[PDB]
Amino acid sequence: TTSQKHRDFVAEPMGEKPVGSLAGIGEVLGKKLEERGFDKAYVVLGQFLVLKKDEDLFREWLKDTCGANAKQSRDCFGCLREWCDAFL
Amino acid sequence: MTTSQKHRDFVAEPMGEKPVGSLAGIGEVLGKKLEERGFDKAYVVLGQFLVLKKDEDLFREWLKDTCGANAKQSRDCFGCLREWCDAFL
Repeated sequence: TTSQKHRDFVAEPMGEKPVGSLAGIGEVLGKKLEERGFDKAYVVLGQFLVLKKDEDLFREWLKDTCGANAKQSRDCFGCLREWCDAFL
Repeated sequence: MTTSQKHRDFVAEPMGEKPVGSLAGIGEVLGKKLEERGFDKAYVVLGQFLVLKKDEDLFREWLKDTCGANAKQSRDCFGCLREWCDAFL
């Protein structure tokens, strides 16, 4: 199942949307991603793509980088995978 | 239009699973070196461009360091990714 945040994100190009528009990325995670340079959603897309869309490696990277739990990293991965299927 | 037809073909549509050699500036020699470093599809090089926040200097130096691109090759690749993003990202 999906959140509305997910559906909103996968429905359109992300442009300069902030990192907090990604499903799973709330205020606390977003702050920590911004602190480490990932201020916009497309920067996280960048990492997803450098990692060749690998679910295990991306979700681990997200845990290591901002402390995302399993649900948060699942939600974020799925929203980027579905965005890519639609637009990349 | 002063871009390559190759640039124009890349920026005209989503890149999907296109190989790295579809990118402007990336001929067979650079493409092989990128592939050997794991950058086998154009979207992986897109990924690096985005992780570098689309910064021209950082991206072009990364390309130089990674596959030996000269100035013209790295400018062409950068420009093709920048215009693709403006169209589709």
